[PDB]
Amino acid sequence: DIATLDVTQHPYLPAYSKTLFEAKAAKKLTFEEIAKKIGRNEVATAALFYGQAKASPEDIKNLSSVLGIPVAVLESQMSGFPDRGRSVEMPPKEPLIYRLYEIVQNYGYAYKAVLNEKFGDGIMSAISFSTSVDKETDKDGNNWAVITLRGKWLPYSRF
Amino acid sequence: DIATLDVTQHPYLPAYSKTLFEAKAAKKLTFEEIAKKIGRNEVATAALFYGQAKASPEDIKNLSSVLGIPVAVLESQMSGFPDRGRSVEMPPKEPLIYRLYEIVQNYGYAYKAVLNEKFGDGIMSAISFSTSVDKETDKDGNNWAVITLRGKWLPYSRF
Amino acid sequence: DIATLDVTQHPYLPAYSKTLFEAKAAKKLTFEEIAKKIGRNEVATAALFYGQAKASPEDIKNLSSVLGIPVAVLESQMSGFPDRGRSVEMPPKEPLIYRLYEIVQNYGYAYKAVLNEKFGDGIMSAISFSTSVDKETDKDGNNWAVITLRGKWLPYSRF
Amino acid sequence: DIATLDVTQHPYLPAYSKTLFEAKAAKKLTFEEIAKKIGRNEVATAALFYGQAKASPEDIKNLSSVLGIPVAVLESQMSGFPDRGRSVEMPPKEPLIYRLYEIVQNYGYAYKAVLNEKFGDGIMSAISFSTSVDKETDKDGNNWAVITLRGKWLPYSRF
Amino acid sequence: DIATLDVTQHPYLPAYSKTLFEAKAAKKLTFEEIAKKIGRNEVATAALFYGQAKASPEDIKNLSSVLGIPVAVLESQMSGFPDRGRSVEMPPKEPLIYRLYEIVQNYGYAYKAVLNEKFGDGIMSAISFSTSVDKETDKDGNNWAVITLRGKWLPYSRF
Amino acid sequence: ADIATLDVTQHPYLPAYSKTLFEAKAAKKLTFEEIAKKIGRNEVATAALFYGQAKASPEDIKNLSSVLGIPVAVLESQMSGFPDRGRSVEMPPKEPLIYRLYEIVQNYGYAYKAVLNEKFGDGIMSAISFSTSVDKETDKDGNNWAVITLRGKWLPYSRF
Amino acid sequence: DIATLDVTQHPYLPAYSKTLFEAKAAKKLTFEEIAKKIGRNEVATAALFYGQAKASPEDIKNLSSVLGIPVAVLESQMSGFPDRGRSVEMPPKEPLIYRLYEIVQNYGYAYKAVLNEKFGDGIMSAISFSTSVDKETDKDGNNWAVITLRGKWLPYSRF
Amino acid sequence: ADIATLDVTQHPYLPAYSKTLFEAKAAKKLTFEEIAKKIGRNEVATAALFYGQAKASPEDIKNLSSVLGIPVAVLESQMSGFPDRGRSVEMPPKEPLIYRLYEIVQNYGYAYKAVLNEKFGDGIMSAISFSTSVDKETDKDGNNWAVITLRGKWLPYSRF
Amino acid sequence: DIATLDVTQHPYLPAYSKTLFEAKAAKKLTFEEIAKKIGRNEVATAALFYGQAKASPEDIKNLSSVLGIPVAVLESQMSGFPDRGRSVEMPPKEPLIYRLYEIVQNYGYAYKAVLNEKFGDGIMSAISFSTSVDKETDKDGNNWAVITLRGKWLPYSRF
Amino acid sequence: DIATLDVTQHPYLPAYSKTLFEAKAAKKLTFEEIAKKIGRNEVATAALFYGQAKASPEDIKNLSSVLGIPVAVLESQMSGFPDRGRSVEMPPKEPLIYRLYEIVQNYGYAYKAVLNEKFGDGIMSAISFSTSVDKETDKDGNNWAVITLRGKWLPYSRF
Repeated sequence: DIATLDVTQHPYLPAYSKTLFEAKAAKKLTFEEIAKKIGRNEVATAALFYGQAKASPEDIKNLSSVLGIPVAVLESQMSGFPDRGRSVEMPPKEPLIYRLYEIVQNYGYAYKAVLNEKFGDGIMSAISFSTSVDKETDKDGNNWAVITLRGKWLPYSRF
Repeated sequence: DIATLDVTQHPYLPAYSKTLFEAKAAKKLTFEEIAKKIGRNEVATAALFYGQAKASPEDIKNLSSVLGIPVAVLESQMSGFPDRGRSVEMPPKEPLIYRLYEIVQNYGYAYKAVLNEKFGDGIMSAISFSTSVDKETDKDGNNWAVITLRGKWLPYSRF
Repeated sequence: DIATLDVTQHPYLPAYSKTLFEAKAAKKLTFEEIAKKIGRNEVATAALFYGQAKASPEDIKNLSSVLGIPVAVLESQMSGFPDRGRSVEMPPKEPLIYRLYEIVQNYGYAYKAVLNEKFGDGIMSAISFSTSVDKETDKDGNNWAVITLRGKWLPYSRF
Repeated sequence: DIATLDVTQHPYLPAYSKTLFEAKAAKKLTFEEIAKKIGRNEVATAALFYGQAKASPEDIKNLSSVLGIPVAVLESQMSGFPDRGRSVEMPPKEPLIYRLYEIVQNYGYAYKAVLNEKFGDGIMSAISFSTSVDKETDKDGNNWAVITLRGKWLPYSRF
Repeated sequence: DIATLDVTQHPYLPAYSKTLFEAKAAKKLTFEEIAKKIGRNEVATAALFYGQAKASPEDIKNLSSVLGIPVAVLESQMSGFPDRGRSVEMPPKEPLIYRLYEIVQNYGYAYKAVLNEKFGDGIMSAISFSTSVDKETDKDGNNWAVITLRGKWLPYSRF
Repeated sequence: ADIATLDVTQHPYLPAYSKTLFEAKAAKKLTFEEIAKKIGRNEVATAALFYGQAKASPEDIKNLSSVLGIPVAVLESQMSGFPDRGRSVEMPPKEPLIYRLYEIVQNYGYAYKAVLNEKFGDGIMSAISFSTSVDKETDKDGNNWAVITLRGKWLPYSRF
Repeated sequence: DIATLDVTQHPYLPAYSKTLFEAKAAKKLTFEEIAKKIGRNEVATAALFYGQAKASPEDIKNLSSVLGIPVAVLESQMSGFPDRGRSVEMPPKEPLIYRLYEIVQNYGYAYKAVLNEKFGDGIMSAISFSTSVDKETDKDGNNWAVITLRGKWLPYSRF
Repeated sequence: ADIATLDVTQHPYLPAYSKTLFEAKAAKKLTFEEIAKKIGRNEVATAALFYGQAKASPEDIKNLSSVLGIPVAVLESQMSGFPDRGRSVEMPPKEPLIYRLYEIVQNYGYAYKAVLNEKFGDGIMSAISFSTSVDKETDKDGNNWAVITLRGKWLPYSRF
Repeated sequence: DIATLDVTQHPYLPAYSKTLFEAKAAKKLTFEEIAKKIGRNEVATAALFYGQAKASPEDIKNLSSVLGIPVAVLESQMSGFPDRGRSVEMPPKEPLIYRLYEIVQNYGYAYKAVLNEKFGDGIMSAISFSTSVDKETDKDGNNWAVITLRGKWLPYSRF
Repeated sequence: DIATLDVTQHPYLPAYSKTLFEAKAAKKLTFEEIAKKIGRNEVATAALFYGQAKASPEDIKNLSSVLGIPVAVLESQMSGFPDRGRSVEMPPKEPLIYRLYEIVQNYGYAYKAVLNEKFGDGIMSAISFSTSVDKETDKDGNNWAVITLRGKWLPYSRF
């Protein structure tokens, strides 16, 4: 049971999102398999499919191969640079993504306070950054999602 | 350099937020020490101070002792249940917090797709949930903040 | 008189909402009947028609046969995972749905207080959850609608 | 462990909300107890404390005696007619109340379709209406909250 | 000079609004004439054309006859239940409609206060309701529009 | 017995005189019917004035002082100047009764426009050169209905 | 350099806007020449092109003649009544238009106070109204744009 | 005799000096016409200043002190610095008179742009290098009309 | 690696935006080369491509020639006056642009104070205005982007 | 003529903004002077007064001295970390600040294009960043405001 895309309900994504997701659906591939094939993490590979990351030339050749899309089709639809941020309309209505938003809402200042006392005045980068999703089962049989955010600490300049 | 609160700029927190923070600032206490005193994680303790968590009866006694605030004051001001979600006006303006929001915006559907392929149709709980902040220094000497989200997977029911 | 869908006035539903509802109108089926044939409740069945639930493999088969739609059409249209939340533009403008919104608005803190006193600090899940609609005619011949919401109580973690 | 109010974080409730809850907190009363004394349902009683219902003359004498508030103070503050709808800032930020909102959002059209097929063109009233909260414990020791909405069906007129 | 519709500028109406309005234009009919033929009031009839009312089986027949649209086209386009509320983007931009909104704004609490003193705690229904438009010409020769709203008084239940 | 009141803790951004007028209304247990009869303005208009949405004439000020027991100099100062209408209802209206009127506008707006366009041409019904009232109707069955009448001057668009 | 319209960038204008503007572009006509031909001011004439005015039967004939569009085609597209207010998305993003909005913002209460002192309690009509644009060139040869607003004074009724 | 006044209970986020000026304006029964003539600015401009929407020159401060009877030292400390324009009107305007001006921008905006574009080219009419006035005409049928004139400097977009 | 446009994700640009970018993409041209060819600044050139500047008759000729587009296509698509301001939905969601908005957010009043103290009461024009982007490489080999805003000082008039 | 603050019109600044600005007005200090005393630029120094920067310990001693405020008052009011982003309500209403917002709107995608072609996929940092304001005079005697943004280029990571 694999993630698919229906652009009837999901506007403003790049044309290649449809192209990639349609080939993904035809071949019944998971993002884990595609990720492995392109040498990028699962989340980043899915982010790429939603228009939220940039395909290197190697990614383009690797996707063409595993998805069965001719390279020239990807080179022309996946050219230039990502125009990030249109995939999620805020505030999020999708329940799973809403919970992530809720976490920011209820822990924002808590995270800021802790980060500030650990690092000082600055931010955790969302650019010089990686993230991953893991699945875990505990001893009682409960399942847990573990999302890790790892971003570079950037102090505010002094000028 | 410790985290503090000025309610002139930060409205709609509980009255206890000012009472707790004023006392944190006057004792020059870090959230690390307060968290260790109360047996709760740093983020959670910070969250409590911003009105975003509930103090147990033991938390009240322990906060009273380390902050030098009489127990009867905390009991009255920290009674009832938290009314979460007013501390961050959306979209966030504060840069640090904004970066976390941007993460949800740019990765939301990537996260969903990966989580759906690993767990099926459902959510990661923001309720049955924990989070932590850690610091990593890499071999190159640069600092990284690592924020971990860990929430129970809930499938949608069939009914 | 049965419920139908006109996508001219109702955007951002999946393509399959159109496919399903046109077959429903063509056969003159009610949701009560469709529901008995898939093994899901009336409300859930209608939520699935509006893109707000996921069809199991058996749902797709049983829908295929009650609606007269080729199994392969529903398998490509109803693949992957729902992207819930787009079917109602908030605040709701349709009067009936608006009343449910108004109830949230006028009772939401009341519910919270009562739930908090009965269960503690937590939520009633909307994921591990079910709902029904029933009709009652009272002693005096007046009709009432009865919506039941049944959600799992989730306490906040201590961490 | 009872519900309390801190108007610092919860603006635009009537003055009597503060008077009622301060007495409630001082006497350590539950809404269950207060409701029993005034002969009203628990939810309706809590609604009344948030300025979302009107107290009859008997409700005022009874609230006055159970809460130990001089009856003439309540008479001056609880006069007139409620000005409902200000207690919940939309969309709701408090997580418990948000889930009720998300329900409306994900089930709105579903409820409308089922209700239309059972009653015709009209609404479930939110005025000629009652509601309740019950606790169920299923055979596996898991708690569920059950919220019942019961509103009069009103058909649209023909004119 | 009769009312027309151009969907180029008015989105989110049902497909049927175009069909009715095109036939209305083809036969140069006024809403007065159509209303008389279907036995409904002018305002109701116009609302119907904008997707804001339900056509009874008799209305569908009479509409077909007076507009020259085959009864089968109308039955298929006008099936199901109205999804009211999308015709006017709020706040209204069309000046005539804006003035109605300015009245609600400037008189809303006035109407409530006077309604409340006359009827008690409740609402005037917009469901169990009728409305008309009349033209008065005074003795100085000035024309006045008179809009009447007639709604059933509904008191809040005691529960 | 049961009269309209104002609690400014829940209702911000009204003129200071709204509080003053409404507190004297409450003390004296007056209805808007009675106050209207004293000042010579209709019930709805009177209530509107109290919510900051109308301008008291010099006679209004004297008559409100009299009927309300407020010294004239106090109304004179508090009710000087010109109303700044539009702040009493935060849009969209949250109060159910008021929301119902907004719902009417929402669901009948274009129907009204179409009917008024066919009877009067291109223009508007004025909300300025305008009156309104509330009546009660009890039908044969004993059911109670509220009847709100909107009476506004027809203004055609100019031609230039 | 004449004004033209590109509907790719400017949605929700009536279909006739395109029709008129395409002819305007084809014949290289200014709004001055068209205005002169129809016997209306330039601003009015442009307003009409943007769907914000109603053409009389003579306007239709004159437009037809000057633009080379058959009378019947224009009549079929320009009948009924204007549905004003959709051409400018608020707040305006186009800089020229934004400056007029800023004028309203920074002079609104000023204008109201001066109008109130001159005329009393009321409004300047935007309906019984006309407007023009003129060009002045001063001593140093700078151009100034003069916009004149002339609207009927309407006092609030006493009722 | 019926003069504009201000009640800050209902009108937030104006500078402290708005209340100072308007309270003195009310105490002396001054019109903006009279204040404006005393300070040598336009009536509109003078009202805009009272709403915190303009800057008083040092001469303005002296002349306001004198005509309003407020000590010069008070006005200097309150009226110091630079205006922070644009807080006086919550958008969209709910005040009806102000709303009509907003509806004019809405309904005429692209018309004004087209006509301006054809007369002047690619550019704006400034709202900074700008003046405005209010005048009253009375037509042959005794109807009154408000005439608002906006006069702004044309600025072409640069070529770079 | 050049900037391209995909209108699937970027609505409400003029028709010519697509025409110009498609040609830029097919010839693999940078904005620096196009800018050099038409004698305009790089930033100004890219702004023209997104519909935010006016092409002179020479620009239309030079663009047509360097891009390999029929001059008559550009003459007609690039007619009229720009309707600036639709290319960025506010608040910006694209991270790079968002940083510019955050700068305005965090330094706006600081800029205002410093500009006021150096020039008096007025604005920096965004109309008599130029801007540029430059790359700086420091001693440690870190790259910096330097954006210069150069606008005419316009004092407020005295009237 | 120096910049001052009136908190009556400017809410949500830290308490220290009032304290610093009032001292500034009492001493008739310009930001240029205060900046030179603390060893930061004018813009940074003004940002500090509006709550948008953090004072170092030397800044506090220097501010105290040039402004005449007891070091101890500044130490308690200026403790902790800035909570940036509240000083400007978006979109900006103040005309000067609005023009900067209008530049972001009209040049946002242009900057992004040119930045992308010069640096690749990334952002200009607003954290690792400085900015200045300069006054310039041209050949003709015209005054120009020059705002420089200098931010660190951050590429998106590959993960």
